Amino acid sequence: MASTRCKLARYLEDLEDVDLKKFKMHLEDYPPQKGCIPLPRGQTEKADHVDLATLMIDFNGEEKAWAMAVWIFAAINRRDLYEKAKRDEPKWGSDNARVSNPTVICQEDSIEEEWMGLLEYLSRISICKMKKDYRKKYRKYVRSRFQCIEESVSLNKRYTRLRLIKEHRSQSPVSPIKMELLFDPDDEHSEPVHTVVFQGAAGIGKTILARKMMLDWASGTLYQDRFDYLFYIHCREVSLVTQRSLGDLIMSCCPDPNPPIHKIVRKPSRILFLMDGFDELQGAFDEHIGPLCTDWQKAERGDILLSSLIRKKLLPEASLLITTRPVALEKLQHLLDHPRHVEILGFSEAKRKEYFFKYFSDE
Amino acid sequence: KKDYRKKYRKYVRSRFQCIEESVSLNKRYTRLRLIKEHRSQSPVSPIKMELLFDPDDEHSEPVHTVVFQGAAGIGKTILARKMMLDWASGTLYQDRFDYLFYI
Amino acid sequence: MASTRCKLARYLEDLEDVDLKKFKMHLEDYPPQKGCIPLPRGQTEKADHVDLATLMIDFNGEEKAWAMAVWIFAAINRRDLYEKAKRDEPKWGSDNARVSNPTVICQEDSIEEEWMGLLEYLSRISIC
Amino acid sequence: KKDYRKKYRKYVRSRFQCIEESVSLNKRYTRLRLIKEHRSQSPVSPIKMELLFDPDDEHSEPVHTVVFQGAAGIGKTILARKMMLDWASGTLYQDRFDYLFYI
Ligand SMILES: CC(C)(O)c1coc(S(=O)(=O)NC(=O)Nc2c3c(cc4c2CCC4)CCC3)c1
Ligand SMILES: CC(C)(O)c1coc(S(=O)(=O)NC(=O)Nc2c3c(cc4c2CCC4)CCC3)c1
Ligand SMILES: CC(C)(O)c1coc(S(=O)(=O)NC(=O)Nc2c3c(cc4c2CCC4)CCC3)c1
Ligand SMILES: Nc1ncnc2c1ncn2[C@@H]1O[C@H](COP(=O)(O)OP(=O)(O)O)[C@@H](O)[C@H]1O
Ligand SMILES: Nc1ncnc2c1ncn2[C@@H]1O[C@H](COP(=O)(O)OP(=O)(O)O)[C@@H](O)[C@H]1O
Ligand SMILES: Nc1ncnc2c1ncn2[C@@H]1O[C@H](COP(=O)(O)OP(=O)(O)O)[C@@H](O)[C@H]1O
Repeated sequence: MASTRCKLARYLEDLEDVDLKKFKMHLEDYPPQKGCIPLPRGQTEKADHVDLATLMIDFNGEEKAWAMAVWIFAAINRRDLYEKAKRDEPKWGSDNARVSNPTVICQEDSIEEEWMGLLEYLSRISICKMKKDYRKKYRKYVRSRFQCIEESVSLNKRYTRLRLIKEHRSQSPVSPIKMELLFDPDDEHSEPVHTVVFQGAAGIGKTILARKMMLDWASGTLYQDRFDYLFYIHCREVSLVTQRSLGDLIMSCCPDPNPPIHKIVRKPSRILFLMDGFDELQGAFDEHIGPLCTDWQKAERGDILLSSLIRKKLLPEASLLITTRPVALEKLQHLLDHPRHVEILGFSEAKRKEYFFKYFSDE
Repeated sequence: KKDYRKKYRKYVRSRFQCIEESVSLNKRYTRLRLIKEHRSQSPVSPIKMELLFDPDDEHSEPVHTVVFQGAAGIGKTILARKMMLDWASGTLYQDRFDYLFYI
Repeated sequence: MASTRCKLARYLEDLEDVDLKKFKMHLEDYPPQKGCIPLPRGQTEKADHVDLATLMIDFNGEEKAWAMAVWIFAAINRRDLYEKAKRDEPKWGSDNARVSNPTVICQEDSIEEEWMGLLEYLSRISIC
Repeated sequence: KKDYRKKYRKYVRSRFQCIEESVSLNKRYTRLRLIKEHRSQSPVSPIKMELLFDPDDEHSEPVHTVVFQGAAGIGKTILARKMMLDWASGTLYQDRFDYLFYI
């Protein structure tokens, strides 16, 4: 009963020659954002099976070495060894002494996929690092501000897959791109594109759509999970001469007593601002106002802050979504280039009845 | 996986015993006859418990429907309770199959 | 000037151990220039200086093996080795190899047939 | 494996001592003579403790039966208690063998 190094050596002894060569490449070339360290080519190539297991533990420690072995097994299509290592990770845990009262924890619950997953995050120091603290909080917070009055108590039940004919380039493919990859361009085309705009008549529901679009992705919900953050901002509160910074604008969404904005200032183009209603903007607004803004934290004028944000000169990679009234387009269209115009339409004949299916309680 | 398993198993297991005659069931097993209709247009293959759902070589991998024909009072109601009781502890039954639903 | 392998082996000896590790990594990761095939990781790491020079010649040929070394020396920043490789251009004759049955990439390959006898008669005049 | 081991060992160990003459047994060992009948149709191989069950080169790997012949009062009853007491602590005895059953 020694295992670990010996358990790993046993799987490695099951690799065919071709499999071993590839397993070793992967070790030597291990992808660099796991909290894992690749292994040197000399020692790796030279190592027999038991020595390779020892080398993996010496370089990365037990738990990471095991994770690396599992990933590589999948990668070289040895799914047998992938499933065997996955089922025999806390399998020596069953053959472990109770030691009477648990000094910290019994540790019996490690086979559970959620618990194994927790252990995988736990010792990551990179996946564990602060990723977890940044995620769950933001998600649940953005989620609980749109329900539970004691009519706005159910929203997804009131969905409809509202029409989304996205303006084909104004000088035939369908590509409705309603939710999945709506921001994404066609083949290449424009990878760093960030601006999308929705055109709909007054009262269509473009204000409703943003609340729904938030509510969808505010649980992951197979939405753009490859995108990290979304920022809802309706311009009812936003006004002129406010002289408030983006952080003040940001903290408006979630008033954190300890604003982590220094960590929100991370990975541009990984964060999306959902601006809502240009019509809501009340007051004068020069689309080409003289003074220019580039400072993120400076207390700047409300329209000026938007001016930089709309021009994206501040936060050059930040994505933007702007529900706009068609009549007010010429102001922003002259202001900003390459806008992903999206025409949104109301319910059809049958859909109108289907709305009453959502609404009414009796035939 | 652990939370999905142990619970379902013990639950499906404790609804068929411990009155204070239905207190022992596996003791009342018998390996009841199981001649599975050969295709209606010789191999034995009783397939009583192991791979009873499984076809022959390939044949039909995604097959899902099996039906038992027996006279009224044979014990087909009893068999399901036994077949549940068998696999409700793994018991070297189709452990390569995850869940069973008695109705 | 009979063997380029020996000259390549001497240059491998000149390489520092860190430079040799970089040289092995570069040989394994060699880019596709002049139809040159990169050495497999296991062979490069296990081979000593003499063996690696032989393996470089066996993999592509003496001329390509020397050319790969000159590029690798520049890549590993071994300027003295890179200058020496540019300074010395060995003759492409060949070193001693235990290829009694000749082998070529084509399926037909080569044999110990009449070709050998003809080559021997052509190169062997006085001894016999 | 751990739950099966320690328990069995200490248990088989504490039933042969500590009265308040049978209080020391290994001290009363002696390496008693063990001439194992050569096949009844010269090698020494006393095989007193190590590989006493083990055959010669191959010969009979799955052999299981060994029998001790001794006069009445020799100590064959004592030997089993000692042989248990030896291996009941591993004691570089047949640790490649898992369990022993005294009866
Ligand atoms: C094409 C053009 C210029 O006429 C146009 C495009 O969008 C607008 S708008 O003014 O901003 N939005 C609306 O008018 N919405 C609306 C409509 C009707 C009735 C009602 C509403 C709102 C509640 C009642 C009839 C059709 C449009 C105008
Ligand atoms: C072949 C055909 C059509 O006759 C047939 C096939 O299955 C049935 S059935 O009606 O549904 N089941 C029974 O009849 N079971 C039964 C039988 C006997 C006695 C008793 C019972 C139940 C308790 C007493 C004698 C043989 C059958 C009919
Ligand atoms: C060879 C044959 C047939 O005579 C034989 C082989 O073993 C036995 S036996 O009967 O079962 N065992 C004994 O007799 N033990 C014994 C002996 C002596 C004295 C005493 C004892 C027991 C205490 C006193 C003298 C020699 C033997 C008989
Ligand atoms: N998808 C939808 N399902 C049901 N009702 C909707 C939907 N979209 C909009 N509405 C209706 O529109 C009203 C709000 O419209 P709003 O979002 O303000 O349109 P706009 O933003 O174009 O003015 C709500 O009363 C709601 O009943
Ligand atoms: N394998 C069996 N062993 C003992 N008794 C059985 C067995 N199968 C059925 N029985 C008897 O049959 C009765 C229930 O039969 P049931 O399952 O209702 O048959 P069916 O479902 O064909 O009507 C029970 O009283 C039981 O005693
Ligand atoms: N190895 C030994 N050392 C000391 N005394 C022994 C030994 N073997 C047997 N005896 C003595 O023999 C007696 C028990 O003999 P027993 O094992 O019953 O022989 P058998 O089993 O042949 O009848 C004890 O009183 C003990 O003193």
